[PDB]
Parts: sequence; structure tokens; C-alpha cells
Amino acid sequence: FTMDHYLDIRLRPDPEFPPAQLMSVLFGKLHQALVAQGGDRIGVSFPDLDESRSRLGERLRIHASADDLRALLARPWLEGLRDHLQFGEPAVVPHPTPYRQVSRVQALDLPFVTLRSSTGQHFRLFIRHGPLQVTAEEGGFTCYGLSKGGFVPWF
RNA sequence: CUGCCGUAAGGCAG
Repeated sequence: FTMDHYLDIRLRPDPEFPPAQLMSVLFGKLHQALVAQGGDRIGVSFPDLDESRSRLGERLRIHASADDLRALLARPWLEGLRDHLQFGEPAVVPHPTPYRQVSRVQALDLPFVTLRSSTGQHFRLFIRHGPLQVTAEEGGFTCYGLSKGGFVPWF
């Protein structure tokens, strides 16, 4: 379990943008930072997830090794959003915790973020937090920080 | 939104 570090990024409430819109922007920006860092050892989870309202919640948690996390934060990927966010301190995770897969699931009672890309076009990216396991099977993460096998601590 | 694997079901990538 070499991914024992995390950081919480919290959305500040905003009069003109609902949470879901900011989160999508946060999440698109992280996507860009992941595509640049390279690798597959950075995951995310949405700790305030609400199953019932199908809402991702107001927090984005980023999971990484102590130094994967540092390389990531020393990038200017949050340039332009920071005013809309509050950040926790990079910390060691609590233990013990369950682990789960947070994956892209391509009627969907699922939360989603809206992104763009070469077309101008908007698309929804659907996200599912998986069943709690006692331990973590090995595996990596996509360029969205979503599971391609890997698991993240849930707390 | 585009695209990949697959004979379509199922699945995947940015």
C-alpha cells in the first residue's frame, strides 16, 4: 500500500456556480495535470459522496505516495481555480481503513462530471464508488485518476 | 463528444 498520502481539496460555496459545475472544472484540471505528470499511481475519491442524491459532494481527495503527491502539487494546474477552493494539508492516511475502487462506468443512477475536449463538445463522465474491501488488490489508475485496477483507502 | 477491442452482447481509451 504505497499510496499512503492524500490531500483534500474543498470547493468554496459560490453564488453563481453550483458545486457540480466547479467540481467538473476542478476535475478537468486535475485530468490535465495527470496527463502531464505521466504515470498511473494517482487516484481520487469523493469523500462526501451522496449515494441517495447521486451527488459527488463538495470534496475531491487525491491519493498518492508522499513524493508523487509533491511532484503533482508543485505544478501550476490549480492556477486559476484556487480562489474557488480550500486545501487540507498533505497528510498520511488514517489506518486502518477500507479500500474501494472508484471507477469510470461508461438509468445510470450515477454522479458524473461534465467535461469537454478535439471537438468543442461536452460529455458526461460517470463515476462509481465500489464496494468496501478489507484490503487493496494491486493495480493502477487512469488519466482521470480513476481505477484501472487500483484501489484507494475510504475514510 | 470522439474514438478502440469484439461477429453484435459486453467492454475500454482520452
